[PDB]
Amino acid sequence: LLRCRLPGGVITTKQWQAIDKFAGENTIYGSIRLTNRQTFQFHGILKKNVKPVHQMLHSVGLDALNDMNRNVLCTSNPYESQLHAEAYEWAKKISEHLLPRTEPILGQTYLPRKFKTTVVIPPQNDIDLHANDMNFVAIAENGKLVGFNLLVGGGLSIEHGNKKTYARTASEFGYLPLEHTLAVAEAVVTTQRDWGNRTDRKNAKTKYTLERVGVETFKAEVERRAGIKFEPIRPYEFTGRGDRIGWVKGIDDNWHLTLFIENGRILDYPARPLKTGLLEIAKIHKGDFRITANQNLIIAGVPESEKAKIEKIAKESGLMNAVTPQRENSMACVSFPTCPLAMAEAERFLPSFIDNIDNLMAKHGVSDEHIVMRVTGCPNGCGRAMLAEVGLVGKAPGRYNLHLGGNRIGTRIPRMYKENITEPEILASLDELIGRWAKEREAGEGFGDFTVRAGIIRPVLDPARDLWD
Ligand code: SRM
Ligand code: SF4
Ligand code: NA
Repeated sequence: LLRCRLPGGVITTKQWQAIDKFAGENTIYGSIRLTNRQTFQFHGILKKNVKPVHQMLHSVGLDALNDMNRNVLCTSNPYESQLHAEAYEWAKKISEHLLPRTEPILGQTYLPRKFKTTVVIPPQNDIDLHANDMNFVAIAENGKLVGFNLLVGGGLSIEHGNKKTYARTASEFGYLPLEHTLAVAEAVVTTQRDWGNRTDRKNAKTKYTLERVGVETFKAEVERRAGIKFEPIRPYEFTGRGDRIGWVKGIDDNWHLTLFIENGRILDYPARPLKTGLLEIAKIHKGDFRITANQNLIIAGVPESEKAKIEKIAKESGLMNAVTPQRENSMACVSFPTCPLAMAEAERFLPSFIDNIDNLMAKHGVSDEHIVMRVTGCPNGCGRAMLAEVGLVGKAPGRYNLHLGGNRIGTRIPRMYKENITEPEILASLDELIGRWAKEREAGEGFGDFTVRAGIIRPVLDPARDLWD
């Protein structure tokens, strides 16, 4: 397995052509796997190719640079298209500022655990901020960014039956002018580095450090170290976490074509040459591609005149095959056969599972609707099921824990509803549950909120204390 450092998921067509080639020739699987952290992975690199892979990444200006700072995410397709550039420039700066000097920031012993950061452009939460340690929520005025609201402490990983572990959402620290960004970023990393419990790795994460010392205590140290005082949180709202599948207008005569790629797995399948179609678009595309946090790919900045050009290839290659709004809002992790920590299938199970969910949605007359549904192959939480309305957490081969209760924007953790059950048992529950939502839901009420309001599942109000029954 090889993964790239790709801030904000922006990758050029030239770099793309380089990855399509290597993946095709130098890997067992021969596929490109877009991750939900806006980057790519190769699966099955032969040890002889471990050298040419780094060279290949480098020749195109890429790198794979662990208990370090992971890919810094950034909202991929904002409604106010102009805001992307400075947000993306900031995600890129934070990423570079947090890189190891090989360690004034990381420390010699580095970090207790992996540190995850994001730049969010409301009203979109496609990057799923509550799954991350440090979050920069962009505040704009007159089309220019002016500062960031800082949310710290997100994390989703749990351990089966271990009430000492839990998923936690990020806490609000305050508003910081744009100039204090790197200082604040640096301060959060260092206090976590110092305060973070290093002995027990399962308790090293920031979400744990925050619960032990307290948000306000953590906050004061961040202000002390940063040389600033946080200002009050400035109003921000989210409306969803999905991608804008299809064409959307960008700035000027620019357009963006977000392609839905199931499981982010790019490979040529019989009659659906996804991998070649993307190579073909890469060769004629004026611009970049953007890897979304929903494992999809955006063909960004297509001049209005080139729309038909690109659409012809995407269409012919099966890259624009129509899916239901449900499939578009469902996610799973890689899991088998490559993940060594896998307990239950995820990526290889999602497709057929969703076929089943689509039938249920149809059967209840809600086929134009969607439920944020995610399947994670083990509790480490890579598929982000702990921020979904319906989350399936793998417990053993063919058995998952069923969580319900999250919401569409992902600001609530789903409590466990049923435990260690199989697919036919999972579907029987959802058949009934969807049946009720379809008939009892209020105007525009999501499935998650319904289960909570209808007394179907108690909400998780304070993860550290009431996540576990
Ligand atoms: C590809 C991806 C899932 C996907 O289908 O997209 C992935 C895949 C794996 N993750 Fe992850 N993680 C991915 C996002 C995350 C997320 C979600 C997120 O960040 O948005 C989480 C949950 C949030 C969180 O971090 O709390 C996540 C929590 C973990 C953990 C639990 C860590 C912890 O703090 O307890 C592990 C295992 C570990 O680190 O000990 C892990 C471990 C793994 C490894 C690398 C397995 C391993 O340790 O050997 C998996 C690779 C399997 C494979 O063959 O691909 N992965 N993983 C994501 C790649 C991210 C990236 O490109 O940087
Ligand atoms: S959630 Fe578990 S099975 Fe799935 S990719 Fe992460 S470590 Fe592997
Ligand atoms: Na996808």
